[PDB]
Order: sequence, then structure tokens, then C-alpha cells
Amino acid sequence: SKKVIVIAGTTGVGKSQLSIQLAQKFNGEVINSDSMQVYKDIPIITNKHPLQEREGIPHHVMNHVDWSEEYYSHRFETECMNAIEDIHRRGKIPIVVGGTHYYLQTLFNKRVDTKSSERKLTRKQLDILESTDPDVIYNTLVKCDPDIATKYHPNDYRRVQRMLEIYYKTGKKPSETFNEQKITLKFDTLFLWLYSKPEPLFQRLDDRVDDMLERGALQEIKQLYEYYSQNKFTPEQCENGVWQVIGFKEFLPWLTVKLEDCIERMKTRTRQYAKRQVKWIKKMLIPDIKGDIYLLDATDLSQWDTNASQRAIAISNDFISNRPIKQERAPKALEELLSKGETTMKKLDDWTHYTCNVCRNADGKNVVAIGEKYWKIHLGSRRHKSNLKRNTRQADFEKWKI
Amino acid sequence: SKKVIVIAGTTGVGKSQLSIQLAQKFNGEVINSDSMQVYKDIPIITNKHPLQEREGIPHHVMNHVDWSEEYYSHRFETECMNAIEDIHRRGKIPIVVGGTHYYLQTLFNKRVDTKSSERKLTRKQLDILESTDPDVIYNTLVKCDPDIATKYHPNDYRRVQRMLEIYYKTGKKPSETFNEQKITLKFDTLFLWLYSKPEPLFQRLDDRVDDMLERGALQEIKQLYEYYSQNKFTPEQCENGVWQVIGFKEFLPWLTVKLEDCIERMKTRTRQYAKRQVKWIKKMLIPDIKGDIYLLDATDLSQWDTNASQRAIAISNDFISNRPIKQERAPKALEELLSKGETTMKKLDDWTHYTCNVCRNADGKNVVAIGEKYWKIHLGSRRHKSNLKRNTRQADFEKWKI
RNA sequence: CUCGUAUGGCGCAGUGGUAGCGCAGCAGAUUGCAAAUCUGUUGGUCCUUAGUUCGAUCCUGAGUGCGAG
RNA sequence: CUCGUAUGGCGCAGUGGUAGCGCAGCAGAUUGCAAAUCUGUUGGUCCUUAGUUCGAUCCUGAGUGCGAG
Ligand SMILES: CC(C)=CCSP(=O)(O)OP(=O)(O)O
Ligand SMILES: [Mg+2]
Ligand SMILES: [Mg+2]
Ligand SMILES: [Mg+2]
Ligand SMILES: [Mg+2]
Ligand SMILES: [Mg+2]
Ligand SMILES: [Mg+2]
Ligand SMILES: [Mg+2]
Ligand SMILES: [Mg+2]
Ligand SMILES: [Mg+2]
Ligand SMILES: [Mg+2]
Ligand SMILES: [Mg+2]
Ligand SMILES: [Mg+2]
Ligand SMILES: [Mg+2]
Ligand SMILES: [Mg+2]
Ligand SMILES: [Zn+2]
Ligand SMILES: [Zn+2]
Repeated sequence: SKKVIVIAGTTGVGKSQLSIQLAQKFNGEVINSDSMQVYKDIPIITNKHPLQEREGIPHHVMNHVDWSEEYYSHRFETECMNAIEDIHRRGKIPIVVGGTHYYLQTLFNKRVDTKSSERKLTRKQLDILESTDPDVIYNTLVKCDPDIATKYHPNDYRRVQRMLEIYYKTGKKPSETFNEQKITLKFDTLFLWLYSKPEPLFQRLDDRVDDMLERGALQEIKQLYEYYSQNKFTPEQCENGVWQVIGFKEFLPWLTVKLEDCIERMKTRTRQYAKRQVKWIKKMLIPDIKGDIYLLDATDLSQWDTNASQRAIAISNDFISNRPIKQERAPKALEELLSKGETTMKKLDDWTHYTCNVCRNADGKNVVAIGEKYWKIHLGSRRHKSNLKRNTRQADFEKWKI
Repeated sequence: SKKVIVIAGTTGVGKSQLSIQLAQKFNGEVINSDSMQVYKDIPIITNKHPLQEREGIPHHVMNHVDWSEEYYSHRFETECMNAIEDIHRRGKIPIVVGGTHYYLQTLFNKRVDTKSSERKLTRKQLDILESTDPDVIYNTLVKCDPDIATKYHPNDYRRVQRMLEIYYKTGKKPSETFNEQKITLKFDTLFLWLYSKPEPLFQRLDDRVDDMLERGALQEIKQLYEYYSQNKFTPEQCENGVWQVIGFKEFLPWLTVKLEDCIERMKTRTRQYAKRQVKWIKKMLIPDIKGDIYLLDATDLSQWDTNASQRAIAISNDFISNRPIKQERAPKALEELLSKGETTMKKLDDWTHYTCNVCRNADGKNVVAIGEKYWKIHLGSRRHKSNLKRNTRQADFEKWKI
């Protein structure tokens, strides 16, 4: 049927560069899937692929959102799908490329449509949602459909809230809506994972951050700060839209010697991001797609042409030719990445909540662990231990008094 | 979503016995998928699972067809699906078990519906189909939609004919109908493959055949011969319906010392069938389902409980719990069976036809190889070689002639 | 002691100029027959020996084996 | 040669009773914020030694290493 190639991988592995090659070779168009690259201008830090390097290959869902609006999942689902539709009804083959692997879920119905299902929210319902208290909205969820409330920590406000918002707009238990999902991906899809040992990658990521300021990153940072300013924006705004990007908020303290620390801070966010990306691909993506993915070793750039270009084209050629791929699916060196142990095996299955009666966090609430495995980890943590000593020792102060 | 478990494997690995265990443990019903077990009575040779061993677990699409009719794919698709539907809308979980892995294709839309698409066949069209000549129907196909005619050898009458039958009833090139298929399987399916080293299996299959006659196989063979007889049936009828079963046609020459040979002949058909089954599962099934299947070593029956029962239950448990399976998917010992080399790698990709001008078969036609790889195999075969000698040697009796 | 045969795993062809097939085996195929069907293909040097002959697996003799006497 | 400072990977607190805060690191989560966000967590015995005292990282006195006229 209608083929669709998707290139995934950590930041700085050459996804875009590969996307182009495949686009030319197989007549296709790029469909960005980068939560930040969808914003107007701000190319250097948001690291967009320069036009003079796109070989004229069309790109969609990229650099079209104004800093005034906030992009998101469903905004990507409609935009991404339209592109797919279009590129298909033109004899071309779509190639979605981005580091926001989360959005990929749209490729296999992994979401809830609360839009088409309109429903006037009640004063009562709203008052609960937009409530000042944190644990109030949770207890509400725990009440109506506790099976979903047990999969979310009572502090995960964003999500716990989301779940409740669904229980209302759909009037259907979210836990049930999930047991009735398909997850089957539409369109014959070919997932390509361009990997690279962390050590080498990190080094490149650090230099790429350096020569990124040399190309005039600060000019963009200040511009961003201009709009940021004269708009009475607080640093706590850096959790919405473009303000989330890795390249602005890091220098905020500099924009009120010191600039260096804001750079090292950026080098850290990027490094962390890269690490989190692999985690998602190994614990979220792969498991979801039953593990139908092919790896591409991009650790030794001196190579690339052999390990990436060719291998990709090889797989892609058979894929597009509506034939079963004969490729090894994973080069010996990275063969372990697709193993169950490194993937589905790490996924949390125990959800029973536990509440420590002796430990409590800065927010005053008592510690709550999820899953017996981690519940024990806590019990044996120096945190819990130390807390259990002051407690015992205190209890004794009286025993001795008698 | 709606779960559906499928137990596959060669004949005599214990599929049915396992199907029951899983049925009980997980509240489900069996849906037979054995092209022969769907016929009335004739249990011993058709090897049906005895009632006193089904723990009351309901069975569908099994032993309901009269020897007068001929079962087939679409007959299975409607029957199988109805059972799935029903079993589901009752809180139960279906468990399709059978050795006719071919039918399984219904689990992932791998067929063409020429029924719902009625179309009065033309005298001209029919005269081509039901034509006495063999290569006439082929050349017709080669004309209208040669892309499909190039994937079938000009001697594969059954199929070449079928393809043409589709081009008519649907008025759509079959080659195109395939490039427009989905193949995506409906229902969240869990494929279990119960394997067993050939050597041990064969030994059991042989004894299985022996003690099969001891339980009164001949009684069924004669009964079958009764209906067969007084019906003026010729041995060439053993290509339709029940008459295909392995246990009847083998003794036909005995039914007109000798009975022994008819038994050894049966022991051979069974052995061969088992070999062919694995081939289908490794070159057809697995590749089609992108390799989402779990192996179960059933070579050492002394075990079974550990390697089969438990492992299956383990995987099944997580499956049904709508959770990502953490099981290894393949026990070290059989780990190689799921490798690409043993699977998709063996699939024929070269379809260009080749015709040897010096070699010809008993039917008078010239040899026709498919795929350069096999085209060469022929060119170097002693057949071709020997034929090229008589040719050359004869030509030399011409140069000398002048 | 009459006579007949003796060919790749089995069952068979054939030929005076160094051999074919069926089955098994191995392999490819499979979108209404699938426990069925189609396709390709690896195995011998024609029991041993001494002769006839330009040359024998196919002729003569003998031995060895097997078969109906 | 007289003063300072030496505490988990880096940076810095600190009470007489057997140690912290920040950066990182590690891990779990993710179905309208995901370059985001929530959650859990490993690390050192406080530069070595002799005293002092019931007790020392912190108190006294040496020795080691770095900074300063
Ligand atoms: C007699 C023949 C050729 C096939 C039927 S055996 P089976 O596949 O039904 O037996 P199991 O379920 O594997 O025990
Ligand atoms: Mg590169
Ligand atoms: Mg890029
Ligand atoms: Mg703007
Ligand atoms: Mg989404
Ligand atoms: Mg991390
Ligand atoms: Mg059975
Ligand atoms: Mg075979
Ligand atoms: Mg058993
Ligand atoms: Mg031959
Ligand atoms: Mg013989
Ligand atoms: Mg002579
Ligand atoms: Mg001789
Ligand atoms: Mg931290
Ligand atoms: Mg001391
Ligand atoms: Zn605690
Ligand atoms: Zn030839």
C-alpha cells in the first residue's frame, strides 16, 4: 500500500542529511517532526537544515508557527497527516524526520480525540480542573476511573489533569478508552533509527553547540529576548511554545564570565536530551511498534556512506518495492539495542502505589513510590533510612525516660 | 483492543494440547484452522483432538463440512471471522489452532474478494479460462497485466488461472490489487510457534502413524473407500476436498504385503508435510507478520511443561493484560529460526523469466527458470549439460558433413 | 544341475562409442483446491574379473548376488 | 622561614555524638505543553597521624599537599 518512511534518532546523528539523500533517491518529500523547528525563523539554535542543502526537496510542517501560538500533538497530527495525504496523491513518498519521537505516535493512533467530541464543561468540573490545590484534581480522578489514576503519580499534574479532562469531554473512562485502542499504524511504515555511541556523539554535540554560537546564535538569543522582553515574560514562561527550546532559557540568567556558564548549561541540556531520546526510542517507540525497526550505525562519520547511506537505501529500496526486507535489521555492533532486555524489558509493569509514612518531600507531601521494585528501592534508600533513624531515636528518648 | 491468540506449528508438536491449556487458563475457545479437520467424522486419520481431552473448551470451524462439499480459503475467512466476532462479544478470547498456516492469511487481509464483486463472465473470457490448452490461459494473462504473470510459472495452472479469473470478475489488474493491499492484521494478535527438531519429530510422527492404524484407521480408510466407491471416483479425484487428506489416497493402490508399502507411503507424506509446514512458517508467515512471533521449544517432551506450558502462559498472560511482552521471543536453542537468513532472506526476489532453448520437459515444453540465481543453476545442471552435449556433438556431425 | 536378472537410496529405461526416468532427498513458489498443487535440482559411471573389438554398461567365458525352477 | 586552605565527579556549607546544599550522574514515567514536565535514586566517613575527652569531620599538636610578602 502507501509507503511512508520515518527517520528517528538522537539529536546530531545526521537525520536530516540522510532524509535528503533518501528523498532524492526515492522521490519523496520531508515532513519535519521537530517540536521546535516548527516555529518561525530562529534557525541557528533550533538547528534547521539550510536550504542550500535540501537539494530542493520539499519540506512540510516546519517553520510555519508564530511565536505567539503553542504547537502540540493534535496540531501535528492534522498537519502531518495532510502532508502524508498530499505527498501520496502526487506519486511521492513522505519521509517524516525529527527528534520529537513522541509525535510519531500519530503514525499509529496513539491519542485521544477530545476535539471532535465537544461537551460544555460544567462549573463544577472546571472548578476541579482549574483548582489551586494539586492533590484535589488527582483524588477526583482516583474516584471516577481509578484504573487510570493508578498509572500516574499524584504529582504529575499536567497528565493527571489531562486524564480528567478526557473523562469529562468524552464522558468515558480514559482507562477504558485505552483498552479499546488499536495502536495499529496506518500506512506501510519503515522505521529507521540512526544511532551513535554516546561518547562520540556527546563530543560532536558539544562542538556543535560551540560553533553554533560562532555562526551567530547570540543574535537569535537576543532577538528571542527582545520578543521575550517588552512582553513582560517571566522565566517560568519557558515551559510553553518556543520558550521551551534548548538555547534560550539557558542564557536567561545572563540576559538577567557568566555567559560561559550559560553555554555549558546549554551543552548539558542537549546532552541530557540526547540521552532521554534514546530512552524513549528503546522504551516507548520500539515496544509500541512491536520492534519493527532497522538500525543504522552512525558513530564513525568517516564512514556514514557505507553504514548509513547505502544500508538505508538498501532497506528503503526493498521497502518501497513492496518487498520483504532482507537486511539484517541491526549491525552486529548495535545488535544489543534491539534486544528485549534493552527495550520492553525495562518497561514498568507494577503500578500499585505505596506511601511512605516516615518520608516526605519539600512540598510537605509524603513520598509515594510506584511498583514494588521501586518501593523497596526507597525503603532501602539513605533518605528513608536516615528518616527512620531520627524517628526511632526520638521514640527511644521517651523509652529511656521510663 | 480485542485480543486473539494463534498457535502455529508443524503436525505433531502438540498444538491442540497447548490450545486447551491456554483456553482454560485464559478463558477462551478453540477455532480450528485445519483444512482437513473441517470434514465430518473421519477423526483417527484426520487426527482430531478427542472430546475427553478438550476440558469442555468450545471448538469452532471443525468437523462440520460434508464430504460432498469442498472447503476453502473464503469458506474459512467467513467462518473463522464469525467465530472471532462471537467469541469476543462474549468476553472470551479466540484461539485459532491448526496446521494449515495458509488460512491464517485471513488474519491479516491477504486475499481478494471476487464474490461480493459479481460480474457475468463472457463466453469469450470463459472459453479462455476453461480452455483445454494449458499455455493459452497464461499468454492471456501475460497480455492483460503482465506484471502478475511474471510472478507465476507458465505451468502453475491453478494459480495462473485464478489470477485471470480475478482480472475478469474485478476488471482490475491483479498485480495492482496487490500493490494496493494492506496486509495489516486486524485484532491484536499473538502468534505462538510450537517447534521441534525434525529428527525427534519425525520419529514421533512415524510411531504416531503406526499406533494410528492400531486405533482403527483402516476402519476409516474403508469407510472412506465405501463413499469413494459406488461414486465412480478416480484416483485423480484425490485433489479435491477430503480426498486430499493424508491417510486415504496413500492406500488407494491397496484398495485397488502391499498394505505395508501404503503405510510407509503415508509415513512419507506426513514427514514431507511437516517439512513443508516449517518452510511456510519461515518464508511465508513470519515475513508477512514482520516477524512478530514467539517460539516454543517442544523437542524434549519430557519437559513441555517448562518450555511450552509455562512460557506460553507467561507470554499469553502479558499479551492478554494488554502489556508489552517481556519474554525473550525465542529460546537460545531455536534463536536461529527467527533470524533473517532463515526467513525473509530465502524469499525469491528475482522474477525475470528465462527459457532454455536446448532443454525441454516430458510435456514437450521448453524449460523455463525464474530468477537469475536459479536460471544459472539450470545452466550448470547435468540436465542442461547433457542436453548441450548431444546438441554440440550433433552439430559437429554437420561441419564434418560439409 | 534348468533358466532369468545384476544400473546413482529405492523402483525401473536404454544403448557397441563412456547412461537416462519415477519415487525419496535438496531447493524455489503459494492472495478460492493448500494434508493439495506447480517448479528447479544433487547423487551412478551401468556387480567383479578375463577376453572379443579401433572402442563396451550393452558381445563371450567365468566368478559373486538375487529371482522363478 | 611565619600565616592560610584543604568535606562524595566538580563547586561550596557545616553541629561535638558517627555528615550536608548545588551542579552533574543513575533510574522510572509520558495517549493536547514532550528541546518540555513529573517521579525515584547511587555516590564521601570530612587531607594522614598522635593526643584530648565517654565521644570527633568539627577541639589541641605535629607530618603531608596546594595558595600568599
Ligand atoms: C495427520 C496430519 C497430517 C495432521 C494433523 S496433526 P496436529 O497438527 O492437529 O496435531 P497437534 O495439534 O500439533 O498435536
Ligand atoms: Mg554526517
Ligand atoms: Mg535536522
Ligand atoms: Mg515570529
Ligand atoms: Mg500526538
Ligand atoms: Mg537521563
Ligand atoms: Mg491438532
Ligand atoms: Mg520437502
Ligand atoms: Mg505433550
Ligand atoms: Mg537425473
Ligand atoms: Mg535396484
Ligand atoms: Mg585388440
Ligand atoms: Mg573390458
Ligand atoms: Mg537531578
Ligand atoms: Mg582521632
Ligand atoms: Zn521513607
Ligand atoms: Zn537447458
